[PDB]
Amino acid sequence: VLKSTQTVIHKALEKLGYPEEVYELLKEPMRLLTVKIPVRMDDGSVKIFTGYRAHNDSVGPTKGGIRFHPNVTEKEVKALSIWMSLKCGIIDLPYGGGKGGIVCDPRDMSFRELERLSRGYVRAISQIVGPTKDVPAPDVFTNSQIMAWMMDEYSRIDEFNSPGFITGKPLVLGGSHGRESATAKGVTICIKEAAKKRGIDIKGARVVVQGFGNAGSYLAKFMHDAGAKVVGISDAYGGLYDPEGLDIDYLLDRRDSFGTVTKLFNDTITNQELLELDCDILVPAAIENQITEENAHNIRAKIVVEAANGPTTLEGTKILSDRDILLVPDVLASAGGVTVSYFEWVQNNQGFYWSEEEVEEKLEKMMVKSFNNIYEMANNRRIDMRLAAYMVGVRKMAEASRFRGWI
Amino acid sequence: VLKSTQTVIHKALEKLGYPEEVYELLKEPMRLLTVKIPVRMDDGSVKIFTGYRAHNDSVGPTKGGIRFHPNVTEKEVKALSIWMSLKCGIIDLPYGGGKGGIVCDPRDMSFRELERLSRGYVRAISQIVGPTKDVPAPDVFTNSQIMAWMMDEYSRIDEFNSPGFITGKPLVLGGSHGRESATAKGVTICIKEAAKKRGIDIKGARVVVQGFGNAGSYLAKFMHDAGAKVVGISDAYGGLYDPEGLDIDCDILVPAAIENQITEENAHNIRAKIVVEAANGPTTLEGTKILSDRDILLVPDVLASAGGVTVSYFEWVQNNQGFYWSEEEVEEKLEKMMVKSFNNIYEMANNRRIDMRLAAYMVGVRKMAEASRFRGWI
Amino acid sequence: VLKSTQTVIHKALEKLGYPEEVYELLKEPMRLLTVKIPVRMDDGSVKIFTGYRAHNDSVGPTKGGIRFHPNVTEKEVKALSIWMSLKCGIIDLPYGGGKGGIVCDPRDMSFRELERLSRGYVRAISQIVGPTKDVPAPDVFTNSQIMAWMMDEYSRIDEFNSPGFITGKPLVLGGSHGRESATAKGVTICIKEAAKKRGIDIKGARVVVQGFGNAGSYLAKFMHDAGAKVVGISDAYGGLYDPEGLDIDYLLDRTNQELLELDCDILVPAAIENQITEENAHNIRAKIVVEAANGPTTLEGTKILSDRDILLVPDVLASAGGVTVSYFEWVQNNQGFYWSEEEVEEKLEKMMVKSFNNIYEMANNRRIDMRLAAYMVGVRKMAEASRFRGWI
Amino acid sequence: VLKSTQTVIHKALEKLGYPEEVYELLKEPMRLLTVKIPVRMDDGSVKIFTGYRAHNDSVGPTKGGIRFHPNVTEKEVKALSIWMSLKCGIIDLPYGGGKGGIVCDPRDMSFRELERLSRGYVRAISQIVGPTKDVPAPDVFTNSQIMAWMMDEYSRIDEFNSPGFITGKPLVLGGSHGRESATAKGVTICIKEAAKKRGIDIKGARVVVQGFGNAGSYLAKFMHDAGAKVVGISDAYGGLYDPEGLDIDCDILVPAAIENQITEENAHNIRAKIVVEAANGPTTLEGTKILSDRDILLVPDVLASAGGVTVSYFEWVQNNQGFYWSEEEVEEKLEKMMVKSFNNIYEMANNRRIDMRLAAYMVGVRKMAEASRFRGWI
Amino acid sequence: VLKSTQTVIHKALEKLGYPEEVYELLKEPMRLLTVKIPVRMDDGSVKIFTGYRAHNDSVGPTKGGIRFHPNVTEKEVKALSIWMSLKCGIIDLPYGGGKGGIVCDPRDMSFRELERLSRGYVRAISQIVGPTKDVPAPDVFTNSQIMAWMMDEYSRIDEFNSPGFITGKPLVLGGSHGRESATAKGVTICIKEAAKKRGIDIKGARVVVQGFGNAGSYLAKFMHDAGAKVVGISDAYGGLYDPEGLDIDYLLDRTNQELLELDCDILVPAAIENQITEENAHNIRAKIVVEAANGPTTLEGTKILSDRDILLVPDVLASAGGVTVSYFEWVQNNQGFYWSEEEVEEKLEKMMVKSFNNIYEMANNRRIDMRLAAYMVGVRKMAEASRFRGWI
Repeated sequence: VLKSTQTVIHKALEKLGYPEEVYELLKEPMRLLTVKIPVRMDDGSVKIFTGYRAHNDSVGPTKGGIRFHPNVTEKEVKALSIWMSLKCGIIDLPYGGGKGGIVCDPRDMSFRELERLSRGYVRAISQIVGPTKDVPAPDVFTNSQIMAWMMDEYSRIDEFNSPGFITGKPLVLGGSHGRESATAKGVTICIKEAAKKRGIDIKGARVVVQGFGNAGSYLAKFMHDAGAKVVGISDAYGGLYDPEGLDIDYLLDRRDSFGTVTKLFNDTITNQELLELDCDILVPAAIENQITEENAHNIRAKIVVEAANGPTTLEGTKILSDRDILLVPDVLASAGGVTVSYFEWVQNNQGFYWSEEEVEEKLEKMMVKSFNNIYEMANNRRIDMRLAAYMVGVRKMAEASRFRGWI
Repeated sequence: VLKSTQTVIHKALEKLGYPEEVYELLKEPMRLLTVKIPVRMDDGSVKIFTGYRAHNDSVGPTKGGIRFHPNVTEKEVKALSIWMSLKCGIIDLPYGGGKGGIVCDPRDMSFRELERLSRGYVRAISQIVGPTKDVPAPDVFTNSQIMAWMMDEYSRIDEFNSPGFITGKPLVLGGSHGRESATAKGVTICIKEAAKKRGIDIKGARVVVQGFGNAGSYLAKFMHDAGAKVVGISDAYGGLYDPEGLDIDCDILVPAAIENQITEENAHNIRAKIVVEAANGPTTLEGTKILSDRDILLVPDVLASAGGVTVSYFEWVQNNQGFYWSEEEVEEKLEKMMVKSFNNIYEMANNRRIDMRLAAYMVGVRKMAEASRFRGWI
Repeated sequence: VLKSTQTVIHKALEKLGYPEEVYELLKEPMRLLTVKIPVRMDDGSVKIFTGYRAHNDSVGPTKGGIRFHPNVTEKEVKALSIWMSLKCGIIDLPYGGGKGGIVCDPRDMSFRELERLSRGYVRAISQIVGPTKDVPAPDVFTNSQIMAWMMDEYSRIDEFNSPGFITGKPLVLGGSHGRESATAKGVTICIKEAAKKRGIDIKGARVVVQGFGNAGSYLAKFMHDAGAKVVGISDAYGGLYDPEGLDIDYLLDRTNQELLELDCDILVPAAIENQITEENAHNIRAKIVVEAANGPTTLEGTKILSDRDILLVPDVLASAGGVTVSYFEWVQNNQGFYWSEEEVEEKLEKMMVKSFNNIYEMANNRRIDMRLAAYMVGVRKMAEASRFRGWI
Repeated sequence: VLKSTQTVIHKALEKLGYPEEVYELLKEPMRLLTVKIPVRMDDGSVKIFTGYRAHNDSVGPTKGGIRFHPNVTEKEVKALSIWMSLKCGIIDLPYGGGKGGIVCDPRDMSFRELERLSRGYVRAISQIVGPTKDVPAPDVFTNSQIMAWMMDEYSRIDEFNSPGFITGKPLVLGGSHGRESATAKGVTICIKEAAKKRGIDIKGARVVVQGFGNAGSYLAKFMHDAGAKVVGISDAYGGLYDPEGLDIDCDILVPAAIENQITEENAHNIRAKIVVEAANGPTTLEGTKILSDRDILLVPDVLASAGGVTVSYFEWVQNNQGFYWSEEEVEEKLEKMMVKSFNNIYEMANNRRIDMRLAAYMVGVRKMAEASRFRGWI
Repeated sequence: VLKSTQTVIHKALEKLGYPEEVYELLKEPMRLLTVKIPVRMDDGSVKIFTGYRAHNDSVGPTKGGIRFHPNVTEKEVKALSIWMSLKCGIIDLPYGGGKGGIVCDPRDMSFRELERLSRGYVRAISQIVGPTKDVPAPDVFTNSQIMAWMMDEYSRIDEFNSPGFITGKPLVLGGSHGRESATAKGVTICIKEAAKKRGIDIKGARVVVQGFGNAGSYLAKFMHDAGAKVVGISDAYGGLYDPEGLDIDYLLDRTNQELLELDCDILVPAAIENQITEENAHNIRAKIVVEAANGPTTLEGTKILSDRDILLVPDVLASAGGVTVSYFEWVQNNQGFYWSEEEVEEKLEKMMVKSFNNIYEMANNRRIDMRLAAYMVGVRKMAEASRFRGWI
């Protein structure tokens, strides 16, 4: 995963004619903080939660969300941090890549516990974090409520309101319009572009979405409202299929806080079958490594847009290319989160807030602009979207690190 | 008195459906600093002035003016700080309410004495105020010069220019265009917007402005220039009426004078379709009800007058950017925010079958209630 | 020399009607830091460089560039810091004047030596500079790379990215679009705006650009593209004249007495000093003279042109394009949001227009030339601020 | 490996009667920072070095050295940070354990390269270290010069002299007298104090020092000067014995050499009444037991060698005062603390019927356990 | 002038065997801030005072006083800042040299005007000074009241009591006991310690104090109380001699050629410059000469005394008592704990003794006079520190 991100960054770097030294510098976050966080549990016990914060690169304050998952690991956190630098390079924000992770399961914890842990996180890392250093955001199993708690904790430490510290905030705390679903909106725009690029009509296109989380659900809905047929949908437990397009309104009706909805049905299919669902546009919005060497040949979509971090492997990606499938890379497709996060941060910087229309417009303009830069450079170079996107998303970081004398 | 403010806060929270605990939180400033400031007087003596700075609620940096007046009281600045939250909530500012006061009589103090006091005041409270913490402004007997001194003092303490510490500054110190007309203009925006709701074209609208003083006269020019038949004005010695329209060089009643003009005793008499308050408490509680029972749209002073606060906010934003807005740019943003504010309040009042006064109070109090809850304070 | 700057300051304050004490305040930088910077040289030796940083006046964060030159002097950086206030006042920036200088010869220093010096310079003055205090920029022999190093160093000291500490940065480090054309464009805006005042349509206006060098050539393309008959240009070996209008495009792609005495509407002296002198001032056929260089017209010439109805746009105002965009970069740094090339352009225009017009109108109301009125406007803001804040 | 340290921590907490949750808290550094440091190499290239800084526990500013070694590992610096807490608890320092490491080989790096790396290291971690936060020191291949560079760098970042950021500095930069002899002297104090407990006059005491290397030779001079019959010494090629006493110019055995000299295979053979470790793990676990079963007093290396840490602490104190101690003043304070420490540990071991090793561990771990509980962490 | 200080610095470094580059580093303050301070005068006017603050070298927080005098010059405060390093090196303080100066005449300024200036001075330089950066003190026409004002101002800027910013404070503001007698006592310690080196019992030692002014009279009481035969004193109108010993307590309650040529063990020139010259250096009967004033002995005289076995204790070492106690005040400020009069005394002694002995022993080992050796010891510490920190 990290190993893979590094091959493509290396290839990217080299393809641009960079000294090996630049790869060496970018291949891993320059600063990784891992922390132990004591948490008073409701049962009167005390549990030590392990946290991570990664700063890939500082040529710009680092930016990236914090996830709460049992399967989070230091390795994942580094790789996620590197993604983010690329996303910010790709969209062209004054950010470096960062990410956070706390080994825990919010499904097994209480509202109060999550707050204590949230506040515990900020207290462990406040020193290397803040409006001007490193701005976090939601990610897996975190929401605006967790951002609000953390923001509050940071503000009490700096002794004044520090909205810019962390993005994805509630509107009333200097949050931005459009952030809540920004990720999906970002994938949507990316789908529309890829569709228009392939001569595919969204009006009746069949779209399969793996994962029904915050990115997955809002996405499916945006595709539904775009008039698309969302035929395949899934959470961790399985998929739902309807060649005529699932009742999305209903599916996110039965949906719970954690994005599961599969259990309510008995006619469910497996997640690996879902990935082979006959369709135009496949949207991996779940866990990593879903398109490997052993199913890349079996996917029926001519367009695959990565809403999730690292959903397809190297060979998975090469194969997708060998057989003329259009793959919009994660470092592009999933970057609506940061982009709107970034707006939120500008608004925090200024103390003045944008309308939904202004966010929607700026968001669209930058993504479209980013898709085209990548799609075109992938053309001119006889290379895939991955390598192309990476080349776009590494440009600034490599140039800035050079200007500033690090390499 | 202070309880009057708390009654409003309670009523409003009540209607929103917030638990009693939220009221308990919001009923007093979460932070009050009262200070003693030694000032060297010109006569060689030394006088100790008592100052207060109140931060009602911190769901955003606090914001509010400082008055120099013999009769200012801790209880008063507390109360006023809360009202600032309301306004800030009403305009949807990224602020919380704050307020300052010094027990003194500027009218009996010299120029250099007032400066010493101003600097002393900042020296006393610097620890808890600033561009990111608490942004004062002018009030009763304070002005741009006082603001300047305070800004200079605060900047010395930070060791760098801190324009955004305090608003109402002179233009050269990072002040903002459009202060002079801020309040009046804010009223005009509420009047126009109220017109739209009642399907009343401004171009022929019969407008009545009580008080041809300072804000009144201004409002009259604004309607007459907007093509309204300003069919009536009044100062302190009666009024002028002319159905054809008075050449300032009914549909809308703008009470721009004193309190208790619209009472139970004459509320049923009001011919106007819209009443936009351009002054403090022109209409009693009954009158407000009566007008409500009748289909008369009553635009609350707390919303109508928020123009001043809004532009003070713009100054702070400009300070943050280090970039300063043209007179037109100030104007349009002032409009968008007033319109946005009028409409949120109008629509809540419409949906909830209550007057705009009460709905403004809810909107003024709701934001810091949501924020305080989000941040785990309640 | 430094007194020359002080004379201007005095004259301008004089006319505004400020008391002598205000001049006394503004005549010198309220703050001067001179430092000794040890640099490890490649030859193994150690050389101690002398650096200066001057803050003229603090009615806003100070702003101004740093030059690396063998001949830079404390007296010079002092003088220059004051000129920066003037410009800042002229453009109405929320700045005060500042200026830096290091006694060194970059031409004889290696890449890694220049970096060491740059970092040492920041290390030396970090205490009194920063995004909210004093914002340097490039000058004589300093560039975006030097700016980058300095920015990196300052950021290390704050322990966080501080783009707004120093302007003229590379784009990736939070620099701003529209630096390259800043000055030239600022001139063009003054030219157009001057046209409007004299009721001169640009679309047929006979334009004369002296110096077909770097800014001159640019100005020619701008008028020719704006539909002006660029009826004349000149480099160092004479000039071209053509009443019909010279196709500048034909020339990008490929006497001096006479060029200036050409029958034209707009004369843009974009060359050297003392072209417009008492000896030929009455000869100038142009209705408008917009300076695109330093001191092209002597003091007499300025008067003569004034006595005649010739509108003379002062270099100090015409060239403020560079400073203005450096300011935009700082603003963008404050926002953490970066402006499109077009957005930079329009703001550059609005400020130049606003500035031209304040200065033009003061000159008109007060029956004086634009030079003097610019000086008043350049000096008036910090005089008002300093008084408001109780310094005088 | 790291678990070895954790086993000790667990065992010690176990015996103190702390709940499992305390162990969970103390088993890992509450804070680990790992950094990548670009260094310009002399050959023109650029090498990225990996650095770590670990803060075990914050019940006081953390304290611990930095090693430059090809084989240093994150797991190692973590482990070592914990051992620093133990020592700090043992000496009763107002510290918590911290530790640094850079993966590099100083032996292959030039003078100017090592400086760049040192500055880069400080630049990388400056945010979480400092005189009040985390105080590094020299270790494996780091020295006073490296300390100096790091101190200079940190001072530049604070914009003022920060001697107390890092210890082991040269005297001119605020270093402390008595570093050279710190460890050795600490041993001598434990030896004398152990003597007192066993009613053994030093003046005639037969002393045996294994290893006549650097610390061994020193210890021999100290006993011989104290009037002990240093009846035996040894280097790597055997030993000297002389009942009359060897003129360095048994009662006490001071193993000052290598690990596993005192094993189950010979533990019953030891004639000495007191064994004071002046090196790392000279006695196996069994041997420690055997000596315990026999009435042989075994002074633990972790306590005996705490001289170095203690003087590094003195340097930090002097830095705080901005006042520097005479060589004698350092000596006496070093003694009082070692004596105080020896005695707390001896008495706990006596009261609780356990060896000094285990009791030292308890005392080393108990302080941060009490502090962490007092501060509501557990 | 400033070169005189630099000559000493060079000579001393020279002898230590430091390369020329070290001298280049130490020859000027690495940091000089000169400021313009607007003060509202009582007559309603506004006067702009010029102030300087110099940090010679940063191998420790800088330390040094501020003088208010019409004749203070940038060159002077620079020079003086360097001398402070020397003293600091001599006493082994964790300091570097610093110095302040304001061009003004306190004698013509009112009480409230002097306060405004003092606050303005702190306001001007606050960015680069403070308890951890640069610690001023009183000098020529400044006192504890001025110190108090400055301390109050600085504390306001930090928003907390910062006693350690500036020394020489009144006791209630965190000043230190033992200032009054600091210098005199430091001399006495050098005298006693010099005695020990020459095997001279104090109890019968014939002591001669030139100048029965303020420090002289004090020194006389100290020897007479220590059991020395103060066989001679002098003011400005000749001297008293009495082999049996003058009862200074009489004299205390209530010529110069001869007073100096008097048969004695210890000669303490506590008066003016150039008393010990080539013209009379061979005449001096004393075995030890301890300077209690500035430059009492010419360069030749210093040599002559050296050739003869006469021990000459340098003023720069003998007078370091004042600086030392100012340092104690700063330490106490750091601790927030204040020392008894006795505790100050003993620490003052230990440091003076330690200092005398390092300097004496270097002079003995290196076959040179104590003057030169003091200079080496005064300059050596910041040279070692600067090298350790990679500045040279």
